[PDB]
Amino acid sequence: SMTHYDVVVLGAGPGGYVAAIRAAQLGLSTAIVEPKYWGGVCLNVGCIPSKALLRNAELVHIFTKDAKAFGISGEVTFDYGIAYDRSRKVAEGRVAGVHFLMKKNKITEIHGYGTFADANTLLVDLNDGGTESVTFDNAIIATGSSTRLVPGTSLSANVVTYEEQILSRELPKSIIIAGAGAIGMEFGYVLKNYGVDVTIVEFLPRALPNEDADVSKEIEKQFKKLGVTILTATKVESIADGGSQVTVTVTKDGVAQELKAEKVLQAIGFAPNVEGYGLDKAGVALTDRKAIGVDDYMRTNVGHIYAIGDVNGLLQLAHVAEAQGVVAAETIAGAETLTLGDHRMLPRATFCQPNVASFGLTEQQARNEGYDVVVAKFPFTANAKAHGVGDPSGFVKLVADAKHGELLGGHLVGHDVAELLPELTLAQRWDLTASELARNVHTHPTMSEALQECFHGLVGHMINF
Amino acid sequence: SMTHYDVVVLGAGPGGYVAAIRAAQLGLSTAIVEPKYWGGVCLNVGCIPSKALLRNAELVHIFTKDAKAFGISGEVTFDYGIAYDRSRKVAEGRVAGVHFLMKKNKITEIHGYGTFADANTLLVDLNDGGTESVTFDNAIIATGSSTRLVPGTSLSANVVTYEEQILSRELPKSIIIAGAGAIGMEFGYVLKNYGVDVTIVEFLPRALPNEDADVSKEIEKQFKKLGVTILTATKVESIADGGSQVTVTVTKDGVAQELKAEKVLQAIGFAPNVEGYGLDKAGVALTDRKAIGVDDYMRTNVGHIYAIGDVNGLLQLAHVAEAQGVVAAETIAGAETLTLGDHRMLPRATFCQPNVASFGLTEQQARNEGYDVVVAKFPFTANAKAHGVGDPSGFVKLVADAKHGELLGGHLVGHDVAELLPELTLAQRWDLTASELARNVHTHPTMSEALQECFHGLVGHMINF
Ligand SMILES: Cc1cc2nc3c(=O)[nH]c(=O)nc-3n(C[C@H](O)[C@H](O)[C@H](O)COP(=O)(O)OP(=O)(O)OC[C@H]3O[C@@H](n4cnc5c(N)ncnc54)[C@H](O)[C@@H]3O)c2cc1C
Ligand SMILES: Cc1cc2nc3c(=O)[nH]c(=O)nc-3n(C[C@H](O)[C@H](O)[C@H](O)COP(=O)(O)OP(=O)(O)OC[C@H]3O[C@@H](n4cnc5c(N)ncnc54)[C@H](O)[C@@H]3O)c2cc1C
Ligand SMILES: COc1ccc(NC(=O)CN(C)S(=O)(=O)c2cc(Br)cnc2N)cc1
Ligand SMILES: COc1ccc(NC(=O)CN(C)S(=O)(=O)c2cc(Br)cnc2N)cc1
Repeated sequence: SMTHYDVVVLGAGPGGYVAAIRAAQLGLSTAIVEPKYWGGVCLNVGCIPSKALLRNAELVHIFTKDAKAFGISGEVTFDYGIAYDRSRKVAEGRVAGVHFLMKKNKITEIHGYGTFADANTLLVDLNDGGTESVTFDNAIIATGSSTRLVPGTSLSANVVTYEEQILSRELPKSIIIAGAGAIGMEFGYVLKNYGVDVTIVEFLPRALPNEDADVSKEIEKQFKKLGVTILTATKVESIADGGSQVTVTVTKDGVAQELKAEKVLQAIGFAPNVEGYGLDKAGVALTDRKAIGVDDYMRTNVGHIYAIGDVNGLLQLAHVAEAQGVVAAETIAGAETLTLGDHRMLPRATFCQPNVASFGLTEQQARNEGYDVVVAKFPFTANAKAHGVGDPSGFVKLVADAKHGELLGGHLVGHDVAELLPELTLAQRWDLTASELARNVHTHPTMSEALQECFHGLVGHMINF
Repeated sequence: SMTHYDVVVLGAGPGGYVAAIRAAQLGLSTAIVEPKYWGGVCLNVGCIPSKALLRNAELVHIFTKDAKAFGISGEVTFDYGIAYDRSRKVAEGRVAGVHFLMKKNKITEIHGYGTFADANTLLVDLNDGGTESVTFDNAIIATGSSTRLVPGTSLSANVVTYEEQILSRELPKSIIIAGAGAIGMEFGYVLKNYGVDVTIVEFLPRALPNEDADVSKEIEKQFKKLGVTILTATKVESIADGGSQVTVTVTKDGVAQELKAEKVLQAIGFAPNVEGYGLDKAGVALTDRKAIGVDDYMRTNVGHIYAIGDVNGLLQLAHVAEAQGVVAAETIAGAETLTLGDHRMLPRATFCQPNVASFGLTEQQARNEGYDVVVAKFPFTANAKAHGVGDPSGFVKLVADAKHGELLGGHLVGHDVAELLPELTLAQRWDLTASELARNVHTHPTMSEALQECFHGLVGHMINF
């Protein structure tokens, strides 16, 4: 078969399927090509099921640590197999949801793997073995990324990516997680709570090393108290799968040590999917770090080909991929659009308990860049609902420029603080300062009141602390 | 014993103690008079302990009724006695915090009950037995409110207000609650989850009658499945306490009906405390509904006397009282401030599960007032986080004026949606439109994403529904 579309989308993750919806809304005939995962990594083996598992693990944590406090009597047991099953039900529901949205928007689904032949044509190897050719006026590449392996190591039966681990109904006795980013922590949290022995190795001197140092310290303390072992400033040298166990050679301070465990999880980063589908034929240029290069409108060096989501390596998160997809489709149609701006300002979160949530500049980053830095910090031990909820740990930390009280960054750790970010990002985007923000009344009692107190701290004096 | 202060606050609830802090920060020498409740109703027997109890009740529901879904096994029971005990610790902890804040801000605590003798003099019956006269330049009345009883009814052994009820360690077999406001629904939710059979009697034809109609219906549906009986359009006309049971005569037109239970809770509302402390001798005028009259700066008819919090009847919530206290103290100091404005725009929430949270106008209010009304509604069944957490019910409903996309109201029901209001009220308070709100990128996966979907809905079309 041969057909022509205004827009063809490569990949059906949050980037692609949203970009496709948006193009269809703006009146463009749209097709979307995907061989495996509708809803991409996020809906099938990423954000969606993992958040279901973390919820289960939180309930375990609540019991095994706070049963006495909440007046719980009983020997209560938690089957991981049921946590697993529920994670699959939840993923399956949303994937079906994607299909509903494609149909609602009259978007043509093409089930196969797509490869550029020219800058205007796409060769698709269909899953049933056949072929079809799609010619397009515009293409939106949303092919995502794949796991980056520790150099010189490989995958095997007991050395896995997020993908094999998140799909395991059965659980290992012990695991070593390479990398202490968002995904490494979240997996560490779920597995430990469910009885697995967990060791996490990070090369940089901090867990969650992109976060504010005050946040890294807080989350490390919580994990050590949970019983997870975190090795920082430590380099994975080699990984040996001996069947009955995995042997991980590790160096710190010029001292090699061996760590053993049943399994090893590789979670040190994600490399953009860029090879094997004809970017060269299309004339699309890569960056130094082998991501697809793009301007502020997600346009590649080829005027009519766009690149959105993890494949551009700018900030590998689903909400980013969604927003870039919307940018790309509006630019194609000629519709009114706004670029995302500096991606450092975009919000980010980790969903273990305590939650981690942030946007913009850390305290130290702000000082290093020449700002007149003001900082306000409010511990959740001074918040009424945090005590009411049983988790007074953590804090809200804002950093601003003193001249006008403009927000440069927000850094939160505590119970479900991921939900508290939008007031901040809204303020940052539309130039609302601490002084305007301090005049927004917050409902009592919520965790959100800690935001109000920080706003006050920036302009002068906190009340409740 | 004589003494003098620039400002004397009467009452130490949220309104009083925050007013005193803000006054201290502004250089004014400050005293605060309170005989029983430091932190007032809110911290001692109101918001704070009740939120702890609701947390406990939430966990009861999950560990019993949702046990199988979460793979929870074993025989498990919850002791309400421990839920009570924890609520008391949480309360005393916050009450302690109030004393520290007084001490930090150099506020003089007067322990006793104050009565006005004139417009500039206050007589205090001290708890230690003595007395002392206090003279002042500015007074801030923050004397709170008291439960209003169903007309022609009486408190007794088995007919209580929130105060006796929340301080009970043991539970009754049955209870009838008069009033389907926030306090009634919250006691309804706690007690039902702990196995009490609960009946709620509301005179108006809806539960939570001040919310949007869609919200009232949804929460009624939720309470029904919980096993709470709600009787709407129903007038309580007599309560007879037989010692071993209580007889409630009820009228759902045009017929009388008898309801029986071990206890009855009166929760139909609150009347400002304006009697027995010399308001007449200071020349402080009362409104029609017997609240203390005030202007937009909380000034009474006596220029140097202010009334904040529940005593002015404007909106009986803790965050409102705090906010008014700041306005009062700031106006007194000759400091910059901003009046709260139309109190309908202030946020409010009910903290059962699912939460109810709202601000501004209901849809039908906006239509009646001649707005060109746009309404966008997003259900949480289409939200990833909601499924992952195990509570996909409820929705987010926004209403706006079609001219510029200005928000008029927001109305949320669902898991912990109280935390989602800040973005919305900041937008309304600074005239940010739906178009600008739609560009604020929300972290995935969060309940907060439901907001972003609604913003897009107000602008044109939603993506994920
Ligand atoms: C365990 C885990 C947890 C995560 N949790 C979160 C979280 O909580 N919050 C968050 O924001 N992010 C989270 N992420 C990240 C998130 O998964 C990604 O940001 C997101 O999936 C990116 O969307 P995408 O469309 O850009 O790429 P993808 O989601 O990977 O979708 C890309 C798709 O393109 C397809 N494709 C590739 N090549 C071709 C081709 N030649 N032809 C056709 N199709 C092709 C692939 O099959 C794939 O389905 C998590 C990731 C993992 C691994
Ligand atoms: C069960 C329950 C749950 C609630 N939950 C919430 C909630 O979740 N969120 C929310 O926002 N609100 C909630 N409220 C309402 C909230 O408690 C009140 O709005 C708030 O306490 C008002 O603060 P206030 O300072 O204005 O008055 P108060 O809190 O009542 O404090 C007033 C104080 O003044 C003192 N006083 C009175 N007369 C004198 C005098 N002559 N001399 C000296 N002192 C005097 C009293 O002793 C009292 O301590 C709840 C109320 C109840 C009953
Ligand atoms: C009426 O039928 C339906 C079926 C499905 C939907 N919508 C969805 O399922 C919705 N997404 C698929 S989603 O998984 O929740 C999601 C994914 C991402 Br990435 C961002 N936001 C959402 N809401 C709406 C309506
Ligand atoms: C150093 O010791 C402390 C500990 C805690 C505090 N602050 C508090 O306890 C704080 N309030 C008493 S509170 O109950 O939480 C509260 C009540 C109201 Br009304 C609004 N906001 C808050 N935070 C101060 C000092």
